[PDB]
Amino acid sequence: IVGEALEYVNIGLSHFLALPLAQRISLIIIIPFIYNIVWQLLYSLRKDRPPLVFYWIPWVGSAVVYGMKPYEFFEECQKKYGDIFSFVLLGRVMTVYLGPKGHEFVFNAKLADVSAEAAYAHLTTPVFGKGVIYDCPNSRLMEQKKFVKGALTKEAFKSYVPLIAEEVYKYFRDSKNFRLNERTTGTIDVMVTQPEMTIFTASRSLLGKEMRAKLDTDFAYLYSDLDKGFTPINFVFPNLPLEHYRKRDHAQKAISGTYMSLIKERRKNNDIQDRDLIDSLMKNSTYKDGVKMTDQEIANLLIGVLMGGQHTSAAISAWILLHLAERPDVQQELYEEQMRVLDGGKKELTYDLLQEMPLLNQTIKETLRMHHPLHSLFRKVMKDMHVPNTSYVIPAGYHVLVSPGYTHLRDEYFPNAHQFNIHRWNNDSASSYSVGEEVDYGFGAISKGVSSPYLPFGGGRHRCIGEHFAYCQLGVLMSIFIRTLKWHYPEGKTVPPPDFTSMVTLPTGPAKIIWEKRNPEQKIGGRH
Ligand code: HEM
Repeated sequence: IVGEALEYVNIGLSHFLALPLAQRISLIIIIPFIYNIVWQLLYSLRKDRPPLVFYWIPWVGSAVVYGMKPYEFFEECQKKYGDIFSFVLLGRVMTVYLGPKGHEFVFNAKLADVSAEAAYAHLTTPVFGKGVIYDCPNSRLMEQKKFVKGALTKEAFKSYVPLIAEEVYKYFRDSKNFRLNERTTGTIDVMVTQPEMTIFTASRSLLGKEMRAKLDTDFAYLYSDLDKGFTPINFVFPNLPLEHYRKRDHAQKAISGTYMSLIKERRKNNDIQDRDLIDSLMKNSTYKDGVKMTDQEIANLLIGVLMGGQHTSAAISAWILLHLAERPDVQQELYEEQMRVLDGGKKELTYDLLQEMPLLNQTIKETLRMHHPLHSLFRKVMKDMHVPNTSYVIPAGYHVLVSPGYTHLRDEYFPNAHQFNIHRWNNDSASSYSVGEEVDYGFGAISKGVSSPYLPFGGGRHRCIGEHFAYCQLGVLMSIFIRTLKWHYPEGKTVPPPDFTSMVTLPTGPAKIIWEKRNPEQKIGGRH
């Protein structure tokens, strides 16, 4: 008789359902908890899986320690498990592959194996709009990047430089944070000034004068509203009926409506030049199967592009100011380079002269090493992946995480990695360089290997295309800061630690510096 056991199964299930409610809820908690611990122990027996970081709370996983201190998390995990390990994160299993072989595994993964859009779309599509970036197939994305790269040529940068410079000078002249014609010293929060300087400079050069003019009005607040939908909370809860979710949606419609108004206006008057990225996309937005981008998709793409440059660049110029505030030796060395390359300030800044300022560009390069703004990049695994030279298979449904910014801070590859030293890039001041062979995924030839330990712009098919614009924007900005101001910390303040909980690895605020005019009597012209 084992039927008698089957009877007591049914009886036991019957008594379960009749349990007092305090015992039921108590069982609703402890049973997943116990089963979770039981499941991790069994999982650790598989030799075709990377080790899984142990965790107590089901579903939540290591979310708290990963979210607050991801590089300390990766360091402890690397010590216990080596370079490949998994961890549970708010319902998803993330497989991390640290170091240059990790860069190869994730950035050069076959298009069939992994998907960036399946990882990112739920966050970006409500902010940018439909049909662009991650709300479309990869081949569309490749061509959208090709279209945008067409306003990111050397000739475009040659004309952007005086525009960016003018925006910087107007901001020194007009912003409450400076007012250089009335004040010779002052205190600023770089997390206030740098997001504003970034949007002004990128709008004026990428979007044009009209969109720049609209930033002088209350329209400028729509970018802040749009910004607030770009939070890690939208990573797990992409649609909650709360108020900031609808200010995001409203801002996306109002901003893209403004871009579309300008677009349809320029087509109506045949006023399509080579001024800005709007002109460029109006003349160059037809895919290779004949389909043209709609005016809505062009506007959504312009949002994406500005947004992709907004927080990365603002973060980096904040960190450059913060590192230089305790390094008056570096400020003095950069000042001397400015005086030699620009003939005591007599020469006007041009894109070509920016290329003759190695120490300035090394400063950007070194800030991008220490403060990579995206600590983790993600893909969702679409087919089972064997990791080379191991027995591991990463099953479809997992995510892979790569973190070049973690490698940037490893002493093995950058001696004394937590020291800020622009001279470690002596003789190698280029934003990056294909160290050999190349490959074209649709938006131009880029490095084929991605094993460099230094990868601030990623690699492979999802590689950044804003790198030269970022260097051009940061280079003009810092050139002018250095020629105009010295700055330092208030007594007892130093370089703040990064805040890893936001989209980018921002300084913990308020990160304040004190500035003073190098030439207290110098006046910025124009009208205000
Ligand atoms: C300091 C400045 C910047 C840094 C450090 C940076 C970093 C990155 C990284 C690491 C990626 C790859 C993401 C991944 O592989 O998952 C990326 C992609 C991208 N970024 Fe940048 N970026 C910067 C500035 C910009 C600017 C100024 C723009 C636009 C003008 C831009 C637009 C893009 C675009 C279009 C992509 C392609 C995304 C894809 O193909 O999936 N970025 N960026």
